[PDB]
This record gives sequence, C-alpha cells and structure tokens, in this order.
Amino acid sequence: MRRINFNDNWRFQREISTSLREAQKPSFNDHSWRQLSLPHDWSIELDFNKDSLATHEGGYLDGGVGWYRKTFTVPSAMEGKRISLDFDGVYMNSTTYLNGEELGTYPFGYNAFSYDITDKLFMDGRENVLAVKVDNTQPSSRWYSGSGIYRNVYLTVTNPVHVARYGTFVTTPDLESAYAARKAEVNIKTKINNDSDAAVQVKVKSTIYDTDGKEVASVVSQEKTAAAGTTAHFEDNTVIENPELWSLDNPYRYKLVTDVLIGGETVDTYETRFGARFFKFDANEGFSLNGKPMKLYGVSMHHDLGALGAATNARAVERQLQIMKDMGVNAIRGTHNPVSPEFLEAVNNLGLLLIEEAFDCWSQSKKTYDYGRFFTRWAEHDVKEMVDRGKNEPSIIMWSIGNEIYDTTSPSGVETARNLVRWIKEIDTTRPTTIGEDKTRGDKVNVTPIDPNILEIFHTVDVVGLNYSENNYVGYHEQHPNWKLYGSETSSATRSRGVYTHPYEYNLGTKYDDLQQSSYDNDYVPWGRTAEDAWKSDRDLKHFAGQFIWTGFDYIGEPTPYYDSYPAKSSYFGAVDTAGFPKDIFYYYQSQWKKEPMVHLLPHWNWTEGEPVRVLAYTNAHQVELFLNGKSLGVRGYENKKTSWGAPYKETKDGKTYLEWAVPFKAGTLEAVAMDENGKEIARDQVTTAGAPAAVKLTADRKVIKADGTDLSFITAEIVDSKGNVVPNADHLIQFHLSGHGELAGVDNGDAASVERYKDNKRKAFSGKALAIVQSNKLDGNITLHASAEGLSSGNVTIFTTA
Ligand SMILES: [Cl-]
Repeated sequence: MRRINFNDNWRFQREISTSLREAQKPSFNDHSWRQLSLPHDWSIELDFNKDSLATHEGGYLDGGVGWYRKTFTVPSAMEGKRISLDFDGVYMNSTTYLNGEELGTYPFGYNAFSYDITDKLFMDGRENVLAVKVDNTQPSSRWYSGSGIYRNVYLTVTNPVHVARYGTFVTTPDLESAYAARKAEVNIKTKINNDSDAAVQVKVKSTIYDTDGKEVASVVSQEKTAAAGTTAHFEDNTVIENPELWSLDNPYRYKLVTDVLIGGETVDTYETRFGARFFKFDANEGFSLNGKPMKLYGVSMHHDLGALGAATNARAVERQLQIMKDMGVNAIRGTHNPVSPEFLEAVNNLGLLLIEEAFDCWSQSKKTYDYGRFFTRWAEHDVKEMVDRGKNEPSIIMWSIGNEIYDTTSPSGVETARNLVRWIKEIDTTRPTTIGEDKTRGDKVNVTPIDPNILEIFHTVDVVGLNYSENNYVGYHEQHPNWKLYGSETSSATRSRGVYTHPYEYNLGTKYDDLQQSSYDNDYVPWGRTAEDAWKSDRDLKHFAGQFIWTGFDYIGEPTPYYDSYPAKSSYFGAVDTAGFPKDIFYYYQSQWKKEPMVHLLPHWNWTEGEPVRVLAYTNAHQVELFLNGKSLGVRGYENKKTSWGAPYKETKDGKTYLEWAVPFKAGTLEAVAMDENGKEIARDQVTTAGAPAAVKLTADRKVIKADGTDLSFITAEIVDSKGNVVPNADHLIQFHLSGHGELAGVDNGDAASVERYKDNKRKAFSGKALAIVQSNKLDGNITLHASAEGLSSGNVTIFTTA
C-alpha cells in the first residue's frame, strides 16, 4: 500500500525526576515504559494542577518533555522503495531520531512534517528504533494545546520515481464562465520526483472519476526529463461535461487518479479528491458561493475534542462540525493554526467553508515558549506547508496570515506581511489572503484612525478581517471602497449551559462567586458584544461578508473572565459546551441564521412560586403565544423588517431579535406556540417543572459504530424525575461501568469550573447532563454501558460494533 498506518506499538514516558536524554539510543531500556497506540495527548490524562506552568490559559494541565519510542522491522515487500516517516502533527518542538541519529527537529505544533528514511532503515528484518522527543516546555499557548503525537502517523512507500508530497494542484479556472457553457475546465499541475540515481523520461496520465467511480475526463502529458534528485513539473488541461458543483447542500467531490508512466509502464499512482466551486468577495455586495449571495455564518473552532484532549478523532471532529451545521453555520475559522486532516475531511464532506489560519504570533511572542522564537527562520516553511497541504480542498476559501499579531503596528510587520502573502502565492494564487486584526477597535464607538503600518498590511491582504471592531464596519468601507470586510472574530459573549443569573443585568467581563456566566446573552468581555449586538452590526450591511463568532465550541483553557480563579479551567465562549451540549444561545443563532421554523424557551421551569421569571423565546416565527398550564400569558410578535437593500429580518419595535415575558412562577408546563403572520402554528416548545431526581437516563447518538478501534458513540446521561423530565440543576455523580468490545474514551459535563478528570469512569451531571464517550476496539460485538447514581435508578445502553 502507498500509505501505511504507523500508530501501533509505541512506548511513552514523561520526563519527570531524571533526564531521558539517553532514550535516543537504540539500546536504551524502555521495557518499563507504557505501551500505547497514537494518536496521544499526554496532558489530558493528568490531574489538574493549580500551580501548572500552563496557568489558566492552558487549562492547568502540565506539558513539559515527553519521549516516544517504537521498535520495528521493515517488511521485505519494502526493499528498493522510497520510505518516509510522516507526522500529521506533534505539539511541539519535537526532535526525531532513527537508530540513534537525528532525522531533524520540528518547532511548530500544528503542521505535518516528513523525514525520508529510505537509506537509514535496517532491512533484512533487523530491529529499527525511532525516538521522538517532544518538548512542550510551558507556557507555550494562550489556549489548551495538549502535548505529544496528537495527530496520526504514517509511512509513505513509493517506487523511486513518484508524485511528490502534495504533488498535485487541481484548479477550475474561470469556472463561472465554463459552468454557464455546461462544463468545468480542469487545470492539473503535477510534480514528479526522481529519487533514483539516474535520469528518466516520464509522462503523467490524469484520469478524473465522479463519486460513483465513472471516468469523466482523461489527459496524458508530454514526456519530460526528470534528472536524478530533481522534480519535473507537468501542466495538463481537461474538461468535465455537465459538472456537479461542490456546494453547502451538495458537497460533491471528484477523484483525480495520477499515473506516472516510464516506457509505457505505471511506476506510481496517486489520488486527489477535489471539488469544482467558485466564490467571490465583493467590496459592495459581500460574499457569494457558485454565484449565490450569502452571509458567512461563521464560528471559530479550536483543535481540542473535549474529553479526548488534542488526540484527533474523525468521528469526534465530524460531530462538532455537524452540531455547528445544525446551528445554521456555513463557515469555520481554524483559530489559530492549521486544522487536522480529520477536520478538513469533515468540512469537505459536510459542506462547510473554512478559513485556514497559520499563526497566532509572528516574531513578537505572546507566551515565552510559543512559536515567536522560531518564526524568523521557520515561517516560510510553515506557511507554505499549510497552503501546499490544503490547496486542493474545496472547503478552504481563504488563507489567514495571522490573528491579533502585535507586529502589524511596526514596519517589520509590514515586511513580514509582504513575505507571508508572497510565499502563499508561490503555492496558490486562487484564494484570497486575509488577517484577523483587533488593533483598530479603539473606543468601540467612533471610527478608529488606522495605524499607518496596519493600513499598509490591510492593502497587502486580499480580504480584511476585523476582530471586535463593529464601530469601523461602515467607516472603513466609505474610506476604502475597494476593501472586502468581514468579522474575523466577534462577540466573545460568555455563558454557562443551564445558568440563568442576573437576568436583567448586562455585565462586561464580570466574575461571580458561582464561577459561571449567564445564558441570558447578558455576560460578555469588555472588548466584545452580546451575540445579538455583534449579529445586528453584520445583518444590517450588504458589503460586510459575515462573521466568525468567538466561539462555536467551548475549549480547554482561557476561562475568561476567571483569569486567576482555579478551578475555572475551560472556556465560556462557546455556543455549545465541550461535551457537545448546546447552550441556549445555540437556538438564538438558529433563529437568526436558519429558515426552518423553530422556537426555543429559556429558562428552565424549576423556580419558587410567585417569583417573576424572565422568560425569553428565540424564534424565526412572526409571533409566539406563551401558555402556562394551558392558559395564555399573551402574544409577543416581531415586525417583518427589511435591510436597506430589502433583505427581510424579524425584530421587535424596540429593536430585539427575541421575544420576552415576565412570568410569576407556577409549577407545571410552560409552552411556546410559534405562529406565522396569519396565526397558523408552525412550531412549539415546552419546559416542565421537574420533580425529585429518580433515574439516570442514557441516550446513544449512534447505536451502531465500526469495530475499527477509533469510531465513537457519544452517550448522553441525564438526571430525570419519575416522569422522565430532565432535572435542570442536577449535579449527581454518575458512575459508568463499561463491558464488552470497547473502552470508555472520556467523560465530560461541559462545566468550565470543574476539575473532575476527563479520563475517568465517573462524572457529575452539570445542569442535568453528563457525557460518556465510548470507543470501539478491532473485534465486532456488543458494548454495554451501565450508569448508576446514589439513591437513583440505573440507566443502561447497548452499542453494536460492525467489523
Ligand atoms: Cl477543490
């Protein structure tokens, strides 16, 4: 096979009391070391440490130095092949050794890297020893990084003449024109390395298949010389008749098969999935995909997967992006680093647009051990790795050169911004460059005079991302009519799932004794906005392409506004908690961004008789009538408004994008009946007063999963009363017992202020719920999860795994 899974049969040990510098030596004694499979994050397995050098920013989880070793033989089927060791990502500052000799060192923690080991392996079934030193000396990060070989590891095995790494570039030049003529013009550039010791003549055959595997196009290149140790470049054009475009609703991808021909014989075969799509950022009209105008309904996403830490998992990342798509999201910003290949696969298959972002710093460091100290020597390598990895991916629309980069106020920053966009364009000229810039925010009210160096950087990129800068959206468009503006980072409102504090108080960067934030859209950072305010500023302007809220999902670390407030260890920014459980604001975004009628009530209905409860309805319906125990508490409605260019939206006469009642509490059932303009019912939602806690209820998101050792079932554990109603403030400890053909990969409840382990077999409910993550093994069979709590009845669920 051309690519081999190399994740199995590793050994791992943290450096704690004594130096592991000798672990580079083949003869080093690792018989005491832990045996594991990658991917692996060593930080997520550790207890929280309030004295951690990671601090609150890194979620109080230690990093430090760790070593991996693998002892292996080479199969005889690999003799005379080119062999490379491919890491998708190691966090961070790794040094790799084979048979006691350094292959190299790799500072950056979020790019793939590769070492040719063809001439370094012992063949003849002799033992080889790989040793990887991982140096995550802290503090290295403003968010939870994780530590170790947290992404997949592979061998690439080819004949001496082969398609290079990232050796194809498939494009659809002038697709808008071609498509109106019922075709896609397909430009294919192919790089062939000759790693033999003598020149060859080589041709490239390019065959395009549809998703059913039907051939749709074919082209054979002219012959070209490839001298020994050099790359030959080919460029070929073909046509797909009546092409299927890649779009959000139909994320259709073709497959290019590249055959490398020498003397008519195939010496290499290489596959490239791609999509045909075109898009535009317009200074006046905003964004459009395949000629359809739309706003970017965007979220920022960090790379951790909650209770899995950084350790990549295709199903976990697909689940996060499915939940974002359910919220009405059409676009993601990879804040603030290249994403995993599993994340790319998910956005390509789900139909989501992606901004890929290289850097959280250039040379000026944000944290002592971050990439800043490497930047001046490695930035060209790392930015080109990101672009070269992702240039064929239809989901990727833009390349961000950085986020909130201090250097952009300096002439040094101007020169760096020119270098980064030049280096990107040497790989890919088909996508706009961008940056996320916060330093024009100024006083949040008036149009900020732009720093001269920021202004020259805004002229250097194709598309200007503003962070937290609503006051400039109109002014910069008027003063710079050719700029394409969007919100690269917005809101940073803070909220805890199921917490309904200070209901009539709108507070900025305020801490409470409960270590929580309120889900009335009424807690947000001093630089930020409510969800509503950041949305209104965008909604109202056609020229503004859209926005990427901070954030879609909670992540580990950055527990703002609880800066020094252990056990506050994970974020409040997410629309959805680390466990995948939506907060109320998830339904606010649905109400603004989706067409399918919905209505969502908050808060819960467990209060004290007589107390006036602030009741909200998030809804895209014209009106809602609220009922308590079957009796009307009154109709609330929107005006059917239009933006300046006639786009319809719903807002009250007082400017609200939600509906509101004040209800004297009476136990029972509160019901929201959503109606169209005519009074016809189009959606309903209810909340019931819960009784005493009685049982643990388990629900699997997927009852059947693959017995491949990596597929997951996400099990919701709820605390319910004797009628099955979720107890909305329940915090009961749930003990999980797993039996069968699987393992408990993690537990979570999304509570930012919990220092319960993620790697454990018990978890407290938070606001009624907890999560258990069940992983398959390689033998098919049944997995049974039993969940108990003191004084309650137990819950049980069976998962089937298929081989
Ligand atoms: Cl593509």
